Amino acid sequence: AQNPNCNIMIFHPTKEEFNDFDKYIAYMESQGAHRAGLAKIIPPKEWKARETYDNISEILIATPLQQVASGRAGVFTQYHKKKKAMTVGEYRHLANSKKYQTPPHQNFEDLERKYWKNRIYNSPIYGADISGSLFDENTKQWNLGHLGTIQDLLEKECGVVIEGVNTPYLYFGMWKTTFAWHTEDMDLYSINYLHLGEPKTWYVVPPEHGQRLERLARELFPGSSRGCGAFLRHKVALISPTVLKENGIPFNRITQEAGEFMVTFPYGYHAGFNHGFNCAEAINFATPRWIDYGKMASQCSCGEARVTFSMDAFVRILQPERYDLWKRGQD
Ligand SMILES: O=C(O)CNC(=O)C(=O)O
Ligand SMILES: [Mg+2]
Ligand code: NI
Ligand SMILES: [Zn+2]
Repeated sequence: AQNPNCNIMIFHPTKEEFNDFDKYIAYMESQGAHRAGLAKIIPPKEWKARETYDNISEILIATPLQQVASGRAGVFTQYHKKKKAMTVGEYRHLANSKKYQTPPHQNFEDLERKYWKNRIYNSPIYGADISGSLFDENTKQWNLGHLGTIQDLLEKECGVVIEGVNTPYLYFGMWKTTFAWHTEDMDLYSINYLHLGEPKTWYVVPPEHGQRLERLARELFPGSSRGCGAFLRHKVALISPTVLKENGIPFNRITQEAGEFMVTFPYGYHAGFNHGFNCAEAINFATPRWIDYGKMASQCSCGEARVTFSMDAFVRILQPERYDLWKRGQD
């Protein structure tokens, strides 16, 4: 069995290997990359996402989100308070302001220590989940707006034609902006490209050990767990690496820098934070190996999770027994 310790693997494809996206995902899995839940892919030196980032300031962040924490430094939830619209140029200036800027630090490890010590005492503002793309239309390799769609994959594997669409999302971050512990919708893969700016630190639990994280979360968030049998679908809970280690939960960590891709694998729980002003692009995708994870994905039916239109068909076809309850939680 390849990668039996479930280490995060880093790949350096050549320009020739960068042509066929599906083939390269299958290659990484042949080497055991999925066992970690997360892999890094460093593009060949010949590749670029677009020519420059000099002309992005007029993108609108319609609903910036202030991420307010509750709890203790290593075990907390966050809620998202909506703020007034602002442009990317306005948001960048805000991120660089004395109130929000990255503090002085020695290295990524010192910054990680400061994040976990101090995150709860501040409320950073995140431009998340903005439909759009920063890949040039002429970028033919690993262009996250030109991937094969999940509806086409389901149709190819299972023969059923379904409605829905699959488009990318932009994320504008600042110091301490935080992504809570989650797997993807329907336990899909994700791919994330860090277009510019400061790094993103990731934490990940191997898919084969995801239920260990779920059991700890039920212990640590006991009211939330009574409210919903899949409350991590709400994407609000944080647990630090120190708490994970104290409770014996297997995990790994890695820092993504600008110009790098990350892939999350089906049922790979992940969480993390941004180091300073940055912009990432991400999208969900599927492969044939995903189908069995999709069929077994947990679902929130309490009303909190609310998701896109396009997830309807996935539940309806893959999980018909669960469909009626889940759809009620969507309405
Ligand atoms: O970058 C973020 O805030 C969160 N991204 C992801 O969870 C992802 O790409 O799967
Ligand atoms: Mg612009
Ligand atoms: Ni994710
Ligand atoms: Zn729920």
